[PDB]
Parts: sequence; structure tokens; C-alpha cells
Amino acid sequence: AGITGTWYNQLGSTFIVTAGADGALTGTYESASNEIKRYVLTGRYDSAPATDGSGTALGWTVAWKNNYRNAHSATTWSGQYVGGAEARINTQWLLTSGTTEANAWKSTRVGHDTFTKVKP
Amino acid sequence: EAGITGTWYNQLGSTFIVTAGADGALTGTYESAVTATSNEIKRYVLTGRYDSAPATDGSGTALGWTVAWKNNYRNAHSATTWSGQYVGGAEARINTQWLLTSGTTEANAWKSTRVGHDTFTKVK
Amino acid sequence: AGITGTWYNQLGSTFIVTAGADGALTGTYESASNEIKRYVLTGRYDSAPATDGSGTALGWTVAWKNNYRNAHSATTWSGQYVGGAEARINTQWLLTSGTTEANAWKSTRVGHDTFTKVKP
Amino acid sequence: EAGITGTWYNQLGSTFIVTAGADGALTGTYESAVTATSNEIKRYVLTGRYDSAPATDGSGTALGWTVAWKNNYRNAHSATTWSGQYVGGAEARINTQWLLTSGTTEANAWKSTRVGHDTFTKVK
Ligand SMILES: O=C(CCCC[C@@H]1SC[C@@H]2NC(=O)N[C@@H]21)Nc1ccc([N+](=O)[O-])cc1
Ligand SMILES: O=C(CCCC[C@@H]1SC[C@@H]2NC(=O)N[C@@H]21)Nc1ccc([N+](=O)[O-])cc1
Ligand SMILES: O=C(CCCC[C@@H]1SC[C@@H]2NC(=O)N[C@@H]21)Nc1ccc([N+](=O)[O-])cc1
Ligand SMILES: O=C(CCCC[C@@H]1SC[C@@H]2NC(=O)N[C@@H]21)Nc1ccc([N+](=O)[O-])cc1
Repeated sequence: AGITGTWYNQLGSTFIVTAGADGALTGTYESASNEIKRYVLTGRYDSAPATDGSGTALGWTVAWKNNYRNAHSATTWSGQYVGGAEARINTQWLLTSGTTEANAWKSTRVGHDTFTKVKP
Repeated sequence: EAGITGTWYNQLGSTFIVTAGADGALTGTYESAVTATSNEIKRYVLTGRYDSAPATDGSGTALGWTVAWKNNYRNAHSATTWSGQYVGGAEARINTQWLLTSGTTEANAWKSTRVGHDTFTKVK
Repeated sequence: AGITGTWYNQLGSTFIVTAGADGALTGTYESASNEIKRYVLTGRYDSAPATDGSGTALGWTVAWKNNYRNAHSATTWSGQYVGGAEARINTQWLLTSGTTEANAWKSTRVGHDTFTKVKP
Repeated sequence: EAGITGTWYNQLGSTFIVTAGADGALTGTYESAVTATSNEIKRYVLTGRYDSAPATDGSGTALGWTVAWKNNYRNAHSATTWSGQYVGGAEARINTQWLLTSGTTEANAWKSTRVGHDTFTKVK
């Protein structure tokens, strides 16, 4: 819809996603050869957003295991899509690593990514 | 990573029913606590991912999932993601932090996202 | 030092701070007449940062009560100062409102502010 | 807002000793859990703010504070802020979420900040 396609964040990463008609998000995420760096993503979005000019709520997850590498971690992005001539997906994210119990307190990093339709 | 499929309950009275696929998929349903309302009216689709080959040094299993708060009955114009780890054994837990983003106008975007933490156990 | 002075974020807010020699931060925060909008801030920073080009860790708190208004809430900013010709204070923040027990789950909002030495 | 001054303990074995001033100041010390180390080597200055006139409808008292992890003995080149609310009565609590930012190079800034939650009680 407005979401399906390729998106680029400030870090050099690339997000390719299909938004299904009833709320599914499926795709690949490439962190900053390209194929070693590509990971599955899945998520959900609001397939009927409000009609008052509000953004479209959405989230997705990447677990950082593919056929080549396993970082033993997962990131979730939570945010909203904003359409128009300067379309954005504005997110906050949580990256949790698998840890022992003694290290669990420091298992989760937090940050923010802004995605645009063109590269920075 | 073994150990995730099944029913989980958090401190808020929510129920999380998930299947963990062999290659890292999470699929299932998430139900909010109800008192007056019938259960299925507050049941929502979830999807996510988990580490299907965790380190076998006693570390937890990294995972995450998303609920968009739209179903056939209700739409809150919002989405939550949970990020955390599964810890196995006799008192198994899924320990998470979450981000809840509401769809807002640009002027309200700064206040769009709530943060919290949910601890899931196998008993209510 | 590099921190003391006036800082401006993307939202229209103004942060005026003094960094004391041993780690104190004291000042006023003005959210976007000016005086009704001004609140006390206090915090801490690393008064001896690493010498490898790293930023300077710091945090502060504003409780949103002044002589005129009380929102029954408090924000903390956590971040790092980065000096040089384009100096920044890059932060993530948590805004917690006072709530009943039943509403506590939704008490805390999270976001990010980037502060510069000139207005946006 | 009354009720905050004194000693508080979290689930990680840390000790938080704070004075709440009449107009909203928080001042005190924060000590990490120790096993081999002497207590004062892991004790740090804190400052913060709280709502000194909370709503008297059973709501909690909003507050926050900061520790920069430098003392006369050690420097971790980091700072934590806790944001939360004091809840009074017989099982009094300070329920918080926290952000821990490490000083990093620009290339490492994306991974500079950890997030978590601490529950403080009046007993260990
Ligand atoms: O666990 C990992 C996997 C890679 C995560 C990439 C993050 S997802 C949030 C942000 N947005 C992006 O587009 N990319 C970044 N990496 C990792 C974790 C910790 C450390 N470490 O040194 O501590 C090094 C690499
Ligand atoms: O947008 C919503 C949808 C419901 C979210 C439930 C949250 S997901 C994190 C946490 N864990 C759970 O199991 N349940 C809670 N609800 C909502 C949002 C805002 C307000 N509000 O008053 O602002 C009221 C309800
Ligand atoms: O409790 C409040 C007090 C004002 C907080 C301003 C925030 S601090 C993080 C960010 N950085 C800034 O420079 N300014 C913003 N406001 C408030 C809270 C909730 C609602 N609400 O409608 O839900 C309205 C106002
Ligand atoms: O930077 C530090 C300083 C110590 C922070 C203690 C945290 S504050 C939140 C939580 N609540 C507590 O009472 N204690 C913990 N430590 C540190 C940072 C990174 C790593 N690391 O391995 O990456 C190890 C130690």
C-alpha cells in the first residue's frame, strides 16, 4: 500500500517489505557480500488507519540468525508510517541478546531508526 | 528455542499462545485480559522471530514479536512489539520489554510510544 | 566545559545547564509567556571522559511542576555529549506520569531528543 | 511525595539512599551490589527531581534521578537515569524504567544505550 517496498535508515541499512491486505508484514532486512547480511523479517501493521491525518501503527522483528551467521539476538521495531511526498517510517527499537541470568540486566539495547524511500 | 511453543501468561492477565517453527518463525494469538467482554473479541494475530540455535552455555533464547491492535471487532490504531529472551527449565520464563506505538498526527508524534516490561510464565 | 550553556532540540525546547567541575548538572528546561513553561533540572555527567574520541555520558531529570503548573509527571534524558564544530547532546528519554495502579502499565512514554548549540 | 526519603533496594542487590526535599529535589547515593569489593568503592552520587504535590486520587508520585558512574575510585564512562513513580502504603514501591548510556565513538553510538526496569522496595 504505502508501506510495501524498500526503505533505508540513517545507518546504511535496507528494509524490503510487503504489507498484506489484512495486516501482515513480511520481508528482509540488510544491516549495514550483501547476502551474508540479509535476515528474515516478519511483523504487523494497522490495515485500516484513522482518517484524521494520523500515521499508521506497525512493528516487526528480525532474529539475527541466517544461513551464515548467528548473533544470538533479536531486534523489534515499533513505529508508524507517515505518507505524503516525504514519506517516513519512524521507529524505536529494542535489541535483546541471549544472555546468562547474571548478564540479563544488560541484555537489551534501545534506539531509534528513521526510514525513508531514498538513501541518506 | 525448543520450549517456546505453547501458552504463556503475563502479570497483566494477558494470554500469549505461540508456535515456534523449526527455522525461527513465531506465529500465534495474543489476548488481553477481559472482565465484561467475551474472550475472542480481545484476541489478536501475532507474528515474530526467535533464535532457533541458541548458544548452549546457559544463555537465554532471543526473540521478538508484534501485535497490531486490529481484529475483526476492534481497532486501537496501535501496535506493540515485545523483545526478550526465553529462559527454560522448571520455572520457565519469557522476559520481555515492549514498545507500544499509537498512530498519531505529526504534532502528537513525540508522545506516540509507550514502553514497559512483561514477564511471561507457564501459569496464571 | 563543553556542556555548560544553552541547547535546543528538534521540538522547540530550550535546555540551559551548568556542568560543575565534579559532575553536577543544574539548570532550567523550557518546553515548546516563557516563565510559565520553565522547570528546574538536575543531573550528572562524566567529568573525566575517555580519551579515545568517545562521547561524554550524562543524564538529567525534570519534574513537571513549577510555581504555575503541575503535570504530575517527570522526564529523564540519558545520553552523551559529542564536541567539535557540530556539537550535539544525543539523548533518549523516559516520561513517566503518576497513575493509579490500574493505569501503571501505560505510565511511561519513550522518545529521543537531539540537542544542538543553534536552533533548528 | 512524603514517603520517598530513606533506603530502597532493587532486585539486583543495589542500595538507593535518597532525601526528598520539600520543593522537589532528590539527592543521595547509589550503591551497586558487591561481593569481593568494599561497599564505598561502588557508591555514587545521585541527583533528581520528584512531584512534591501529587494528585491525591490514589495516583503514584512521578520522579526521576541520574547516576554518572564516576566516583573517587572508578569510572565506567556511563550514566543511568531512572524514571518512575513512588507508590505508598504498606508494600511501598518505587517502580522504574531506566536508560544506561555509555560514552562511545560515533561509529558505536547506535549501540550506546541499554534499557531495563528496576523495582525498589523497603526490604532487601
Ligand atoms: O546483535 C547484533 C545484530 C545486528 C543488530 C543491528 C542493529 S538493529 C537496530 C539498529 N538498526 C539497524 O539498522 N542496525 C542496528 N549486533 C551486535 C550487538 C552487540 C554488539 N556489541 O559489541 O556489543 C555488536 C553487534
Ligand atoms: O493501544 C492499546 C492496545 C492494547 C495494548 C495492551 C498493552 S501491549 C503492552 C502491555 N502488555 C499487555 O499484555 N497488555 C499491555 N491500548 C491502549 C492504548 C492507550 C490508552 N490510553 O489511555 O492512552 C488505552 C489503551
Ligand atoms: O507530562 C507532560 C509534561 C511535558 C513533557 C514534555 C516532553 S519531555 C520529552 C520531550 N522533549 C521535550 O522537549 N518535550 C517533550 N506532558 C504531557 C504528557 C501527556 C499528554 N497526553 O496528552 O497524553 C500531554 C502532555
Ligand atoms: O556502565 C556500567 C555502570 C553500572 C550500571 C549498573 C546498572 S544501572 C541499571 C541497573 N540497576 C542497577 O541497580 N544496576 C544496573 N556498567 C556496565 C556497563 C556495560 C557492561 N558491559 O559488559 O557491556 C558492564 C558493566
